Amino acid sequence: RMAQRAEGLATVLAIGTAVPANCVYQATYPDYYFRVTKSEHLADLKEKFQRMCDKSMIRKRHMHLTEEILIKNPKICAHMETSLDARHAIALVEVPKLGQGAAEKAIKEWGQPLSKITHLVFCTTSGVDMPGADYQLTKLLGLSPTVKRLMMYQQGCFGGATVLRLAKDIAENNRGARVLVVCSEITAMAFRGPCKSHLDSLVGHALFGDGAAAAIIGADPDQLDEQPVFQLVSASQTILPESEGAIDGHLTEAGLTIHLLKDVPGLISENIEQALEDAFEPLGIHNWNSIFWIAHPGGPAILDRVEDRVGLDKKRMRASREVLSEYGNMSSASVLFVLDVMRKSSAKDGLATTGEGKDWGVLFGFGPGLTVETLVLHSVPV
Amino acid sequence: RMAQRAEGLATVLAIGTAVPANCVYQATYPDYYFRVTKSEHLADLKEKFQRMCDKSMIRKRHMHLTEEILIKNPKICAHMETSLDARHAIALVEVPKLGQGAAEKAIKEWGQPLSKITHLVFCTTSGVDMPGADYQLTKLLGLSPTVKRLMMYQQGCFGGATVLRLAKDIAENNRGARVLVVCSEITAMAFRGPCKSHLDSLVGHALFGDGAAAAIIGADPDQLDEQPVFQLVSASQTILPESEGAIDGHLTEAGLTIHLLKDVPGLISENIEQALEDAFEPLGIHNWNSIFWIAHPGGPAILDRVEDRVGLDKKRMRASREVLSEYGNMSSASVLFVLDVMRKSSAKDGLATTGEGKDWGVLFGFGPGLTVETLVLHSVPV
Ligand SMILES: CC(C)(COP(=O)(O)OP(=O)(O)OC[C@H]1O[C@@H](n2cnc3c(N)ncnc32)[C@H](O)[C@@H]1OP(=O)(O)O)[C@@H](O)C(=O)NCCC(=O)NCCS
Ligand SMILES: CC(C)(COP(=O)(O)OP(=O)(O)OC[C@H]1O[C@@H](n2cnc3c(N)ncnc32)[C@H](O)[C@@H]1OP(=O)(O)O)[C@@H](O)C(=O)NCCC(=O)NCCS
Repeated sequence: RMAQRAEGLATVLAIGTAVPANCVYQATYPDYYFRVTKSEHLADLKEKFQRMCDKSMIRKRHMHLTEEILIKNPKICAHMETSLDARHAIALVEVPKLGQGAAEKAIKEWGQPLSKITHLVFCTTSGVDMPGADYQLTKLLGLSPTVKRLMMYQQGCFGGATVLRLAKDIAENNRGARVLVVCSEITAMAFRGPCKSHLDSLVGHALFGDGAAAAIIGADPDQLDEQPVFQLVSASQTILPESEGAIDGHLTEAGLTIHLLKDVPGLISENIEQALEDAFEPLGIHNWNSIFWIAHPGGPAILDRVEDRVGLDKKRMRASREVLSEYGNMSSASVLFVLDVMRKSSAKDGLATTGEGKDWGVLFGFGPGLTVETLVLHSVPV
Repeated sequence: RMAQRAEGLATVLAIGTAVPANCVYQATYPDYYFRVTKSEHLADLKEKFQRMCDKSMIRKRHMHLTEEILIKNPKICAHMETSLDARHAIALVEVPKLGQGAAEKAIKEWGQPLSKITHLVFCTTSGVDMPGADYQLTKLLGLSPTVKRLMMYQQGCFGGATVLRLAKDIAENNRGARVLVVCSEITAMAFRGPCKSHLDSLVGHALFGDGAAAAIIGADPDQLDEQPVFQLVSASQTILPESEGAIDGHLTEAGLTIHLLKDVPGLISENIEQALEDAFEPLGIHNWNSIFWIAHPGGPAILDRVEDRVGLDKKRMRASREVLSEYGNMSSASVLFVLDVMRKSSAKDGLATTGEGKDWGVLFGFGPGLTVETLVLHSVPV
């Protein structure tokens, strides 16, 4: 036991990202969406969708699904037709392939041989299968057949926080472990035409985009060959009081359906200070403008309400809002994109640490429960 | 970091099991199965299914699905009709409820307050949903809202080994952590009528049953208040060479379909010696009759081929064969039932350890990949 284990904290050693090449601009999206679903006669519904997209603070999203694919799969354009098998035909191939794109970029930054990856954690909310995306990615990358795998399916938007919590315990308990974490999302599972009876589906179609992110996590980094980016200090999870049914998602004959209450930004903002105190009181930290912020960009209302309740300067949410602007809500992958934006912009602006010059940081994932996952991070010098 | 972590090995502190009350005897099952699926005109197929049931070495299985439920859900009785929503309506309720039955039993054996459970790992192969079964069980048991959860969906028959590997790293890396692990399986997702085009489906219908198992895992057991049952020494995982496509499962519009090659018992038995050497050579153990055996009872051919290739005395597989006889193949739950049978029959026969009087043991999970998971165990004195 005593020398089977690592000594130091789990550390992010590399981050990489990938998105589908196909880019949909938000400014023209209501026209596109109502045209390809043959729903232009639903004029009041289209005006509601236009207001949602104008308020989204999204400039563009990357989507694997193209009009050519929608023309070949018309049942996906209906609101609620039997379509799971046609959706799985796309997502069970594209989720591992997008993850491979991200993982290759992480592994290139890390610079170590594939044989040094001991563990793989793969997270998605886009389809399920056996063997899973973890097995498919093992095959695509040429990982060791002895790689220890964790397949995290149907996770939702806190999944990016969950894979870091998992990688922390693996990296710290196993000397020499190097964990590859990959989050990969393809919205072909959930895309459907609009309907007056499901206005919360319309909100999902204004926000959700595709993407994959990957990191290499290890404890006891090699002084010469590896370069720390962030340390993972602590990980917590809670179910919010009075939140039953706020965010539900069902995998059905008609694909993935989303059930989203208007109460979500309120429920999160009412409970976020208690999550901060629980994570930071043991470290003697109380000033929420003195830490860097990695907030899951679930939508602009969640970030606005948290900023207002906690009293943040507009700088604190900048990295989260840049990801929302350039990619939308990529479910489990989003927080790894925010970490990557933050460390790259910190170096580019000549700041002293990977966390915008701050030492301590917080990462928040939000999803069904309503669940809030809270990680404490430490930056490293630039 | 050095304050945050436990000292000793992750230990099983309690094990509990539960099955649906409804019991189907194997002797009469071909008549039942062909009658409730209205398939009596398929004479040749029924004779083939009779031979599979006679060779199964299964005396009975527990099944939530009853004839009354099958009468109300006729599309579940067809071979391949649209039926996922009807199957999910059963399994998304019954999986957490059967898990609750097992978890209550484990918690009673342990005797500590519910507030001492810090982590929950829930594994199933029977349906997916958001929030998941882990959330539903937290609600059913009244676990703390701060319980850190891992939801392991669409795992398959190595999932029982996987939750123990996860619990080992959590329990060892987190001082005071107590992990509730729960595996719960309901075959309503996969049950379907017979077809001459899918003989591997027929094999699934001869073998798979319903069941849930739970354990409490912790490191540094309290001298006065806790009593270890097994120690978790090491956990490995490998993909077998030349095994592509041996075991596939798809979640489709028609529910969960299984694709099973006749090659499976050969592939496992040809690679098991190497898995034993990898796990035990570092402990200086070479004699496979000197260790206790927890083998996933995937079917009688796997146990027979492993026993013959490795040269085991018939005593070694007794606990695995007893679980196969009394419950059939309960996917991810099966190995925890075997651990429970082994420790109970060891005490009843007055043996010196919970592992049939042996010090060291091996647990094997088998599933899609083809994946073999290998855990080294240590017994405790009786
Ligand atoms: C969608 C969003 C960008 C709109 O911005 P906003 O400042 O609230 O703008 P408004 O309040 O004017 O809302 C625009 C329209 O969206 C509708 N809307 C917003 N949230 C909705 C929901 N959950 N269900 C149904 N309609 C919703 C409003 O009713 C309004 O319809 P109307 O103009 O016909 O009355 C914003 O509400 C948001 O970020 N919410 C998402 C939070 C969330 O749940 N994200 C997590 C995803 S898991
Ligand atoms: C099915 C089983 C219980 C009985 O088979 P057995 O002891 O080999 O006896 P037999 O060879 O007479 O098998 C009976 C029939 O099963 C058929 N069968 C066995 N495995 C099969 C498979 N994977 N696909 C199709 N048919 C299969 C045989 O072809 C035979 O058909 P027949 O009687 O018309 O010739 C045994 O093969 C077994 O335990 N197999 C392991 C199944 C497995 O992979 N388990 C893990 C599932 S994850």
